[PDB]
Amino acid sequence: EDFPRIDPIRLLDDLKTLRSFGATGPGVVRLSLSPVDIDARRWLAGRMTDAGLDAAIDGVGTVFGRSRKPGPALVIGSHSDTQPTGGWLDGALGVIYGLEIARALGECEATREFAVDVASWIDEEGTFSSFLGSRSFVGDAIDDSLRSARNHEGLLLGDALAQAGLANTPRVTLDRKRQRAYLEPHIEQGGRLEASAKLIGVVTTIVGIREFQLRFIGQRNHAGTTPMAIRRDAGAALVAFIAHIDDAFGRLADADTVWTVGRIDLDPGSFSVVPGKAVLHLQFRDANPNRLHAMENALVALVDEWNGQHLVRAELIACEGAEEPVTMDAALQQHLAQAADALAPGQWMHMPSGASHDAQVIAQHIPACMLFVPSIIEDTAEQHIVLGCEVAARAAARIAGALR
Amino acid sequence: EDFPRIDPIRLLDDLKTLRSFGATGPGVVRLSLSPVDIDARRWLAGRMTDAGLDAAIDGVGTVFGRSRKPGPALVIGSHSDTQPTGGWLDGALGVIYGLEIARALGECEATREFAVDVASWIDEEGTFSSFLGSRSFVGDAIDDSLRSARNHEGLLLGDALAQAGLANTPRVTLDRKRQRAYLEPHIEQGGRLEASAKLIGVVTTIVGIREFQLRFIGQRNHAGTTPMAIRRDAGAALVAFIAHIDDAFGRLADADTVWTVGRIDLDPGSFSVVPGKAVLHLQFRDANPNRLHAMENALVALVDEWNGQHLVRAELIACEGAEEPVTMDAALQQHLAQAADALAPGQWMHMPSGASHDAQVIAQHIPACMLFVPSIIEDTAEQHIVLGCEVAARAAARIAGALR
Ligand SMILES: [Zn+2]
Ligand SMILES: [Zn+2]
Repeated sequence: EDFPRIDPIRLLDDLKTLRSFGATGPGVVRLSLSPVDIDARRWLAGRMTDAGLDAAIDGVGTVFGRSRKPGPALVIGSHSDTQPTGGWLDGALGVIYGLEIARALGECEATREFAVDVASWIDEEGTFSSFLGSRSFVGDAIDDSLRSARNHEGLLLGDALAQAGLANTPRVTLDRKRQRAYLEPHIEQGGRLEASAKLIGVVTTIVGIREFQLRFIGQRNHAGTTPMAIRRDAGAALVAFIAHIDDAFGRLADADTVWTVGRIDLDPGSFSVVPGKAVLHLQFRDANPNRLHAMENALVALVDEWNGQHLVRAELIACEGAEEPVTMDAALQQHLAQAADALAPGQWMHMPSGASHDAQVIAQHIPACMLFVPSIIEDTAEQHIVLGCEVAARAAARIAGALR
Repeated sequence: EDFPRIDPIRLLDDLKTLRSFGATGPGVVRLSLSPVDIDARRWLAGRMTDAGLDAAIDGVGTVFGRSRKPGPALVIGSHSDTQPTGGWLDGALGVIYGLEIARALGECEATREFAVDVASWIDEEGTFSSFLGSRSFVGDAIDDSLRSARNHEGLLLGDALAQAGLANTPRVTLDRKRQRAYLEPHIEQGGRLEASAKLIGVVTTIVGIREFQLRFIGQRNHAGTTPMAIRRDAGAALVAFIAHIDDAFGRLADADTVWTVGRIDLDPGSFSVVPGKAVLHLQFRDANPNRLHAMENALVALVDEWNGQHLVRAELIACEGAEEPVTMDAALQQHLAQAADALAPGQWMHMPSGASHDAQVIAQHIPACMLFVPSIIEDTAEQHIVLGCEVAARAAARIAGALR
């Protein structure tokens, strides 16, 4: 069995060239449809063309390089837009991996026939509308976004596209008869891969998410003259309630469950005033839908129990944008695991993705999978960038070969 | 024994006339040395003159009406400036009580000889410099304040006094050979008097105060990708620490001890970021100096214990302006208690003052005492305003009569 061979110098050169579009100190500033982002997309489309793909920036700003080869296709990609404080490998890694994998599989006689498409989905980070590109590709609803989405400066997405020259450009869309699998390589800086000192992660599931505000309504009072016994301190209620959350969630959790109080506000927030109101922001995530729902039910029950006992009233508010867990395709995961075991024996693991990605959108329509490399100024050692691409290329060869 | 008789109509008329200077909806806006405050001070000085006192607005804006009678003097007063959100009786009550008591003792043949002075100390509320008037009166340091104190608009106190016409006016100062006692009537809205459904409080001690910031230094992390086990969540440390405070302070407290977390801030305060830093503001008050110091020592010890165990570091910062408890004169308290028992039998109690007052400054130089009436839009029933003045006038007669 002959396997393809990536060119590690070519891979790193392209990653560093993409970094130069928007490089700002230790990171990259490249917001969707900004002039520097469009510049990077034109460069990327040229590189896809150089590789022999049919490439263009589409009507929403996605860069898509379609194979010219017949038969079933594997799509490899990620995003190349950033947040205001982006790093040089978030998103860029999987886009350039996809390009190099397309090149390497085309250069190996045994894999030369395999169709590989490469994608940079526009606006994964949501400068205008989160996952605009992957939503557009799979045919999810985008009409509201195209009509009324704005960025931080209030610039309409529709106006941004016209300014980028994309106003009358067709959008690339999924062809379910042709495109049969999706692979998204991505960094992980969060820590699980790093904390395990492993080099390769095979993603099992992209976690679901819940967000809530929890409000506490008590009574303002003078902090000096009001005896402790008659107080209705909303901030004291809030702090006590967090311990109830930790207890109930700890009973339901496994080692991967996460939950976070990201914000606490006391009103009025003065030394000499017992707070009459208080609010916390709560997020939690888990890969297991039963557990995620049981955590929500436990939180609802905690609020009802609290309100049956205490003078400070508790009020739970669901935030828009809850997400369910999204599993990665089991057979694709196993191709990734076989490649990881072949090329990184003893240095790979299965793990959930604690963050959201375009793959969570695409996976609901075609088989999808993700491959993680660790990140430690976001960064990854060059030899680990190379190893990640070697594993991804080997798996891609096997995945694409299996489609026939 | 003949006792003086206040005129309750005259008392209420003066309280309502003073309210008209700055009346704003349900309250009063009358900041020290503002045009409306100066207007009220000119009116007040005229009323003192009408009563037969030697009255003037002094070099710092205090209104002082000095008795023309020989021998030892009782000073009765409070403040007539407000905070931006003031009520019509905070401060005003004791100023107008003092005026009416001076009038009533002068109208009774048995008390006609007794010297009674009446005061409105400037800027108890600290629009420029807290307790400026009572500090100036007792000869505490005010030179720094006169030179560099500013209000919210940055207007210098020295400039404000010149604009009020007070630039070359002598300051009234304490004469310890002549002025032998101070009585400050005041409302209490905080609740102890109200919660007990009593009508008269005899103040034992003005509580001491401590304020601290407590900072927690952990590590920022992505709230989705960072496993719970490796977190250094500064907000979780903060919340856990509050429970330690409550436990340690509860062991030291009696029913009157107070402590309050008035503010909590998590950094950065986002749903998806484990907070890397967190800060709370803590205040506590007590009438017992040993307990107040033991609470401070317990807090220091809690920080040291925390730092010997946890990954998130704790850092305690003392705030300027700590205050010690200040006892009210025991013999004056007993005159107040005798009058309260005579005129409000079964409806009075001893109690600390949980708030600061000019009396805490004056008490360090001459015998001082305070008398509280309840407050429920800050307000007090007219019959309870009248009863408070009847009790204060009877006590004043006995206090002044005892000085000879
Ligand atoms: Zn990404
Ligand atoms: Zn006051």
